[PDB]
Amino acid sequence: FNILLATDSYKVTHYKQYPPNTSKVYSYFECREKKYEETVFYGLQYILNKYLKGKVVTKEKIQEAKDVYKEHFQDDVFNEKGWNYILEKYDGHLPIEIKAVPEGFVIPRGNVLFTVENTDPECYWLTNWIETILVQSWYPITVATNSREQKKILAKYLLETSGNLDGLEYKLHDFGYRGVSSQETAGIGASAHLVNFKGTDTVAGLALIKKYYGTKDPVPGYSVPAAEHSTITAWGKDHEKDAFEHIVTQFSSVPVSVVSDSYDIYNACEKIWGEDLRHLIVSRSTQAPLIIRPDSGNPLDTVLKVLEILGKKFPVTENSKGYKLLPPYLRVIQGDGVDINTLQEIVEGMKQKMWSIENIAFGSGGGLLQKLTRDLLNCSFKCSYVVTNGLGINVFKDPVADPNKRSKKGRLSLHRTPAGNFVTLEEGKGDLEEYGQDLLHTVFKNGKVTKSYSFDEIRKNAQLNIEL
Amino acid sequence: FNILLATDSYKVTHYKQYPPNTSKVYSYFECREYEETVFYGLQYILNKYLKGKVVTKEKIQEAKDVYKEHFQDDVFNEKGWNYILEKYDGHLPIEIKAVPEGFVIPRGNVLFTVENTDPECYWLTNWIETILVQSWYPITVATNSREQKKILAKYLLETSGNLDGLEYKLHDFGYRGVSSQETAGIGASAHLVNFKGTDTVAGLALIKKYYGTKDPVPGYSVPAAEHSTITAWGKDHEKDAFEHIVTQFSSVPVSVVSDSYDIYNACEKIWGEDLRHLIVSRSTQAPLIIRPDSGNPLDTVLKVLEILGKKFPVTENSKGYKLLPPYLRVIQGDGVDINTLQEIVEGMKQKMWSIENIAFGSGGGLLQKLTRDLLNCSFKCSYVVTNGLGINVFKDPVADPNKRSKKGRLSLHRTPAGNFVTLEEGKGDLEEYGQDLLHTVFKNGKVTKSYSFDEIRKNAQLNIEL
Ligand SMILES: COc1ccc(CN(CC[C@@]2(C(C)C)CCOC(C)(C)C2)C(=O)c2ccco2)cc1
Ligand SMILES: COc1ccc(CN(CC[C@@]2(C(C)C)CCOC(C)(C)C2)C(=O)c2ccco2)cc1
Ligand SMILES: NC(=O)c1cccnc1
Ligand SMILES: NC(=O)c1cccnc1
Ligand SMILES: [Cl-]
Ligand SMILES: [Cl-]
Ligand SMILES: [Cl-]
Repeated sequence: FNILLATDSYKVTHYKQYPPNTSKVYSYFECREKKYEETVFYGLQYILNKYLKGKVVTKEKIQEAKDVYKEHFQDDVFNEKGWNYILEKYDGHLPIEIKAVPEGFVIPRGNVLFTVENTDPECYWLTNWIETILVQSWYPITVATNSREQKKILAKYLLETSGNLDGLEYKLHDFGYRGVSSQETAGIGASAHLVNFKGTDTVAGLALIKKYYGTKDPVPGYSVPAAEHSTITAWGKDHEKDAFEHIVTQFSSVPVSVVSDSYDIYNACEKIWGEDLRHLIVSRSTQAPLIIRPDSGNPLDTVLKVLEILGKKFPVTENSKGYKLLPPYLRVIQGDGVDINTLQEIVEGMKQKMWSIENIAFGSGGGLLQKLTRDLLNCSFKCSYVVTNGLGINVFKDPVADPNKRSKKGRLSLHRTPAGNFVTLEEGKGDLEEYGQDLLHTVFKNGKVTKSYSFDEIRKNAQLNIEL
Repeated sequence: FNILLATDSYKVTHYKQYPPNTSKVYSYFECREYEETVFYGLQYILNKYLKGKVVTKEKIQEAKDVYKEHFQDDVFNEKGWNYILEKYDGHLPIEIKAVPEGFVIPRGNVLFTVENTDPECYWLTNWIETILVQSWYPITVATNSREQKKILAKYLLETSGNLDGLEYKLHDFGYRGVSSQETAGIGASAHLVNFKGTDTVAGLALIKKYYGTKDPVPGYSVPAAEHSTITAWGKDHEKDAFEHIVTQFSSVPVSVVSDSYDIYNACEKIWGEDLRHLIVSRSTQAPLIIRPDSGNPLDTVLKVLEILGKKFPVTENSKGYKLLPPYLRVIQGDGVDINTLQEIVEGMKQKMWSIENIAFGSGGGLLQKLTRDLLNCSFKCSYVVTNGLGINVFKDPVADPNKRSKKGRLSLHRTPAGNFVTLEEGKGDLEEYGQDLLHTVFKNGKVTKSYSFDEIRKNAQLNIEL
């Protein structure tokens, strides 16, 4: 990886555009106000460690960048002297200070999350060079936030239909490995989901957490044996029952998920599980349920009909809240068409039909890890303060046609209000000490990571109020 | 990277689930029934992740240790992975056949097939589904970028009478707006199949390493301002910022974001009056490109053109459309996706503005606002051999006929009328439809056929270009 080639092309030309005698450029990241009222701050530590810390500049990396940019711009605009200064003066360590809110912190929209400034006047251009790399923090923030918003929905309906939150942390499983844009995205997004939940098939998340964050536990996430269409259909259309019997016999003493919609989900539930193989299900341990997996049709209609079928073939109980409960050897996972909108529709539809949320778990792939943009929380990096000719200037944009794109002015700090909420103070007003100490911590300075969070601390920070 | 840790967790358990006496699992990828897709990106995945010695003793032990904790159970196929290590020096006993990269193929056609070449590794075909299915992303970026090229080509031809500058009309602004550094490189490279303009530098190194071009680089950019380089001058000094930037870049094209405070003021009073002398003096090879970046994308473009048309000498081209002087152009780089791009060029045509006047920048719309569901990219088992007998295999869910999968051994053919057909159930072997367009690209740990980026661009050309 070469940080000289890890920026938007136009940033190569910016050192020539700032006012002459600029010694400081100070910038900040926020999830701008435009429901998603609060965001989980997660993922900066990965970026600091993988891309920004240590000797990130070499003679070879400067020459490679110079040669690429000569052809890319058909011109010599690359700041070879600027990058040589960092190599010679700081042994290729970035003279940058980053201050950040602690990872896992849940912060309302429109608040400073991190700030970036140069620590050497010669490197005024370096602050916004690394905008592109740092702004990619939008992705883990947005995955972690969207995953937590789904946990809030599941927690509300599980508490209402069961009276407790038992099994909440296994109710939204990451199915998204095949449905993301790259191996690197898979690791980052799966790790962001595991801030809120413990169930993942995106194995890439485990190694990222272990290398960059750390857990007391051997692994941060768990899975179970499960079928796919290929392991059912390989037996032939007329032998679906033989596939089912083989798979539940192979996994007789652990939980096993079996996709049941290869030909006819309703037939599979009522005739194959419900009659032909019923003797192999009712014998199973509470620690080894069969989880029936529909994977096609209208998500709500399919879940309700599957539960109606299973409710007639298996002994249903009524829990202490008056909701119906399958026997403990039998559960359902809906792994198709799940996003934050359909998840809400399904748990509401189950509640209206008196089915406990105890009965169901969700799998989400594209909806969880891919169907998200930087526009969802309006993640944005802007210059708010410069020093030119030794004089500090509060700087901002304020486009006439979009007040939502107005940026904050001057040196920023994050504070608790007297009522215990968050406020971002602008124009250096944090210095007045009317709001106590700045909640941002220096996490990066002059090529070193200076403060860091375990994955266990991030999980505690990101807990729901209902969990607390 | 450890390929034993690069699958969906459940695939770790599938070797126990296949019918006993299964010697072959044969699987295919299609974009299930955006009427045609650009096949691009498989060669990246083959080289980066699948080729050479991908299994070691250390990688087997590491997978075993992770899976023991992940499943709280010993289900990992240590024996199967150790067999590949000892028998084949850790080279995957897999054969992949693929349509050539850059080929534009209608929906619902086989694009590549995967099968095991050793009966012991029946389980390996679908192990690598997860890695291979990520080809959805470069296919979808390349396809969506090409569909935007079709819209731009149509309106440029109608309003100008030619396609000059088409290849610079959709610029990649997406580096900050994608999920990772790796996604940036793959997505940017997929866009460059169709266009030559990118700020996503990561695409250049990917193309050089995995595909190659005759030209030094596949993609180009221009000096351009950002809000930081304008706003740093202070609110009262926007004119000083513009003057400094166009003077620093007097001899090359320069893009200047003009909406920091008031885009309409900047166009009419700063560019249009105060600094007009620095603009009308510029070369045809060194235009000012004014960049709005806020408000309604269509309304803002139309009002910016109306303003510039009243301050600068406009001509009428041979098609009757209004053309700014050659030293002055516009780039709309905010809120651009395939839907709004169409709205903007249609709105310009109705107001008699040539598409010659404008280029588009697209970030999230181009590289991030896409899913595997857009072209229904999907990998399914179509054929197995069990007890030495070949069986046609498929799914056909009662509640969704759109998820019905193809049966048996597949081949891709030209029809008599020059279209495409996928033959099922091994009917390619009858040879009624000429040569299979699938070629072996990977066999037993070796990439057997490669394409240059130059070949891929040729294959993905528009009809209007031909
Ligand atoms: C990938 O497929 C999945 C994933 C998660 C679930 C939810 N699970 C399994 C939970 C456990 C882990 C290892 C996933 C943890 C708690 O107790 C156990 C039952 C012993 C195992 C369920 O039992 C379930 C499904 C629907 C409602 O409840 C079901 C299927
Ligand atoms: C990133 O900002 C951009 C990118 C591309 C454009 C389009 N360009 C510049 C094209 C060239 C660049 C991309 C190397 C190639 C052709 O010849 C030149 C005019 C000399 C230069 C334009 O001139 C333009 C904008 C709107 C309509 O036309 C404009 C702004
Ligand atoms: N474990 C599963 O059922 C699963 C995993 C990934 C994608 N689809 C389903
Ligand atoms: N060159 C540009 O104007 C640009 C690049 C990346 C993102 N936004 C704008
Ligand atoms: Cl599946
Ligand atoms: Cl080895
Ligand atoms: Cl910008």
